[PDB]
Amino acid sequence: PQITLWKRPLVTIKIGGQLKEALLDTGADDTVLEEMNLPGRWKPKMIGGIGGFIKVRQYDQILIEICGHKAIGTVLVGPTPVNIIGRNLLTQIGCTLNF
Amino acid sequence: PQITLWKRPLVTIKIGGQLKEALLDTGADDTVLEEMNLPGRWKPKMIGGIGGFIKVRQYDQILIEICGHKAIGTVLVGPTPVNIIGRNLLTQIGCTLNF
Ligand SMILES: CC[C@H](C)CN(C[C@@H](O)[C@H](Cc1ccccc1)NC(=O)O[C@H]1CO[C@H]2OCC[C@H]21)S(=O)(=O)c1ccc([C@@H](C)O)cc1
Repeated sequence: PQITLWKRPLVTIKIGGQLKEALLDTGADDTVLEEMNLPGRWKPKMIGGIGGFIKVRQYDQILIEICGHKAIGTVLVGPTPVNIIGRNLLTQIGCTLNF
Repeated sequence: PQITLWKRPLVTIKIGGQLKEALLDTGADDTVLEEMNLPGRWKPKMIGGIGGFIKVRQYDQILIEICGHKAIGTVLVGPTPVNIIGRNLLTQIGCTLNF
């Protein structure tokens, strides 16, 4: 698929048995999702952007399906205002920028 | 060009006659550069990111060349963690996501 950028590049993802809308975000190294109560062990982390840092929980080897494309990797969970698919998973679905 | 995402999508930009490095950021509506001197008038603005809101200087109709492609548009200047090129200019250079 080709996604133009006139509007936010939001897509449906599937994670932890839930469907959600998330940004395909080339500016994010890693993936950050809204607060959700996933099972398993996690590690605390702090991640920073415009405005400062938020506290998140780092979960490893999480399965996530992005527009029907399967991926597995680290997902950070916390009080982000938007679900953010970062490069750690975008590479796994073969996503490129083109101009 | 086609840019893969196993590394940060950093490119050279020219703005105000000066070269800088910036991140192509599909998760950003707007283009935000770290503190710099730019000619012309500006307006105070607020913008929100993952960690809260910051005060920026809004420069409108600014010439900026991104990886050899010209844009003219709004550039916000303020305490962003890194220089980001957002959708307002990515659309101008014809950038799409593809997978
Ligand atoms: C430092 C480089 C970037 C700033 C990094 N960010 C990605 C970036 O796309 C964010 C996404 C975003 C965030 C909040 C609300 C909308 C969109 N957009 C953003 O701040 O855009 C500004 C400018 O335009 C406006 O529209 C949207 C907001 C305004 S991040 O989220 O802070 C981030 C930090 C660390 C990690 C670790 C896990 O890797 C992962 C992500």
